[PDB]
Amino acid sequence: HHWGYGKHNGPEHWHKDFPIAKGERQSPVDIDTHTAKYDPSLKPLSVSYDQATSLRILNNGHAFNVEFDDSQDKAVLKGGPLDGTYRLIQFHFHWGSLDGQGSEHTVDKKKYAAELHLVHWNTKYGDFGKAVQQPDGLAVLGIFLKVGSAKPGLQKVVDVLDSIKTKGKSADFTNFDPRGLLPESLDYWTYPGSLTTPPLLECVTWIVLKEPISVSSEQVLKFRKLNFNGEGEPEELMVDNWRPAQPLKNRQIKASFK
Ligand SMILES: NS(=O)(=O)c1ccc(NC(=O)N2CC(=O)N3CCc4ccccc4[C@@H]3C2)cc1
Ligand SMILES: [Zn+2]
Repeated sequence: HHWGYGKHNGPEHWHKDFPIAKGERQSPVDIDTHTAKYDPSLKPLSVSYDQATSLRILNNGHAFNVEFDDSQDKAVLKGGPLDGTYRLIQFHFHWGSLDGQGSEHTVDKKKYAAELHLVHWNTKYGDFGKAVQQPDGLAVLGIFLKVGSAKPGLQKVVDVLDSIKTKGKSADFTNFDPRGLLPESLDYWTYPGSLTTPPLLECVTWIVLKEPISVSSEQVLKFRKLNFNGEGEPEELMVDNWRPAQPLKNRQIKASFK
């Protein structure tokens, strides 16, 4: 009886196995744009993905992950609110059953159709597993998706999804350039939070871009053909794999922009 996104094992149940679910710095949150304050001290944000080396794409039963070779300093996030260098390890998405829902963060209570999470770990902790035990261990770059024009740089991901339909399937996925998933502007909001899935560790500096990317209805419809189940098990479509907004508690959301 494992955690998931069903009626019986969804986000409102997670606190029984993961009591930190009711903690002081849980994610995602609603971003109240009028209450976020411009912080002129944030340093410029630096996304350096030219040398990123993708390895594989995996259906883990909760989302699909594009994983990167993080054995050297190639693809790094620095600057913004961050002290030091954070290395890209994987990206994944959260999405809805309908275009009106799917994002984890919300903006003035608006839900986007999906949200991209580019996950990075702080190199001062040596490995990912050590980093997630630290309050500044991870930096996750979050990018909203809206439905409209296709995102050409997403299509290579869309086209491999038929080969990883069910939980536990993986496929080779080399030479994918995650710069093709970024919007034009790097304006962002930032706050201290958590993983949005169990174990819900409070180790993340969240950096949420203000500008959504546009993807086509056909691209997101292909996300919604994935399965939560394993092969040979009753089919359950992988949709609504998002945690709703959590209490902000004693936190301030900072804006990089006026
Ligand atoms: N929704 S979110 O952005 O808040 C979020 C939620 C969970 C994770 N975890 C992650 O990307 N994992 C978990 C992990 O232990 N390893 C173990 C080490 C290892 C090694 C290679 C590739 C991936 C991994 C994964 C990475 C991160 C972010
Ligand atoms: Zn995520």
